[PDB]
Amino acid sequence: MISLIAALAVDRVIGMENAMPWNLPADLAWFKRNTLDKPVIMGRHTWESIGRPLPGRKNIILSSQPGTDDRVTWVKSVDEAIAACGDVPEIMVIGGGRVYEQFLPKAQKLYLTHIDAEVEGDTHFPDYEPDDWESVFSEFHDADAQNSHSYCFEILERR
Amino acid sequence: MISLIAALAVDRVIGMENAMPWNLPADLAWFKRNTLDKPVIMGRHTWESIGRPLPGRKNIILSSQPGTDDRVTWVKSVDEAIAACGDVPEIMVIGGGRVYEQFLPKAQKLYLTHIDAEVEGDTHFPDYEPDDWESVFSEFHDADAQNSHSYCFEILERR
Ligand SMILES: Nc1nc(=O)c2c([nH]1)NC[C@H](CCc1ccc(C(=O)N[C@@H](CCC(=O)O)C(=O)O)cc1)C2
Ligand SMILES: [Ca+2]
Ligand SMILES: [Cl-]
Ligand SMILES: [Cl-]
Repeated sequence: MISLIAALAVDRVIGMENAMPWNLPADLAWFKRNTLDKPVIMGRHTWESIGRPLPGRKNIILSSQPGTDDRVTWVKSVDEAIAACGDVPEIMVIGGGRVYEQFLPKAQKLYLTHIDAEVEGDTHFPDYEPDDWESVFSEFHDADAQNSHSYCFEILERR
Repeated sequence: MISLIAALAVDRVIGMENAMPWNLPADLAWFKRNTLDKPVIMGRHTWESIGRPLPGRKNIILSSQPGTDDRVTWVKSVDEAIAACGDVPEIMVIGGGRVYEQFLPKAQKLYLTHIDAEVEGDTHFPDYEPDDWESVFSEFHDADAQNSHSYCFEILERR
């Protein structure tokens, strides 16, 4: 099945012109825990942002342009991206906006990090219908010595 | 000689306990490049913020309470902290607020990172009369895909 994993600020802001104004090592630890050993599909902008390939995961870049790196798999279509994952139980889609939009309809589960930050965004997470999803796990945390803002983990399953 | 290194948001606000709302990896690289191979002195909250001994540096913690960990040197007073550094060219003071206050009088250099972020905070870096200090280096950088805000590195020398 396919899942989407994303961090959302208030109003579902997922991206800014520049780097997000928060420091959440615990959020990154949750993203790792939930994507390790799984294939991850991402757009080119998200890739360039990352820096390098995510260790221990098969990195798949969905883009219309030519691949610039031989350490990862470049695909031109959603179907292409999926086939490239092969036979696995779960496929994680990691953004950004456009990629999330394109895969939401096929998605069965959402792993979200709601962050308490009010920011002006460039891109937002597609709108999802709360009536259509079931919250199966939620966990609130306040900001602390290593995390700049308060955040909440949530996992939802399609009804 | 003694130097203090700090990251200041608008109005000289500095962290108190929770991590600051920004993400500036270029600033941590500057931090590292300037403290490596030198003794660093810090207070107890800074120490929780960091979360482990900084590698390649002699870690000195000034605090009135118990020395939890064995990997660093724990002192109860300024003089005690200084002594622990031994005979070296530069001692780096890394905060927090009170620690900065205690060492400023003795400081000969300041390494500051001015960040273009409006943050509500209780603490402020000690007021330094810019006239007793000579600004010897200043370099501005805009925010980008990896750094959430604009920042400006600056070195001041006490005259
Ligand atoms: N320039 C500057 N920026 C800051 O944010 C601070 C200061 N100074 N001085 C005080 C305090 C320091 C907090 C602080 C210091 C180091 C690391 C750290 O992880 N240091 C590594 C760098 C690792 C890296 O580049 O990720 C290091 O080895 O210095 C984190 C927090 C905060
Ligand atoms: Ca439930
Ligand atoms: Cl993208
Ligand atoms: Cl402190």
